[PDB]
Amino acid sequence: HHHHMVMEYELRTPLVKDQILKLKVGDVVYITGEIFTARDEAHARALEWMEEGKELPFSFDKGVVYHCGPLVKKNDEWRVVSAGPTTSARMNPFTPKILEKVECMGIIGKGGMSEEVVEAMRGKAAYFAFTGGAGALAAMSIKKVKGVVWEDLGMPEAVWLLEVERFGPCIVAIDAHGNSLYRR
Repeated sequence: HHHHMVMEYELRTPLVKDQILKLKVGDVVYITGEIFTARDEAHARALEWMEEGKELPFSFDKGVVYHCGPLVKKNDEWRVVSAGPTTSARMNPFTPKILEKVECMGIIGKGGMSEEVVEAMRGKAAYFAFTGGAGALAAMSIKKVKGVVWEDLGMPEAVWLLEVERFGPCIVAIDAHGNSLYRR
């Protein structure tokens, strides 16, 4: 008699592990707090630094990474103009290693991730399928660019540190319990 309902969460960062574990595939999530962008080059450099024991200038632990190459303009401050998703599968080779040491984390992108990633997320992480449009209107939920690191990778590949309010919507598409909307 308990009907399945779609839950909506405004998840605050730094993430609370129990709130990640409560998520089910098909739930609606908005993010409020800090997120950072990273795609192919940043993940490659992160793995390189991690294996050499060099501290990263950001932290995956309790964080939300957005697979995104943003368009940013600089007036008095940096301003994000577009923040649309990139295809997450390109990050499949890097992501299990990154998940290894985190207590919990969240990942936003499009198209989903491999079964290796699904397994690596068990008990610790979720994947949020971005469903907030092309990226221009979504950028209006970004209130501040806190900073940028690894700018030498070029604007879309740099790691942008963003302060957001109700960034989304996203749909939980891989949970912390071995479920994936993308399976088969």
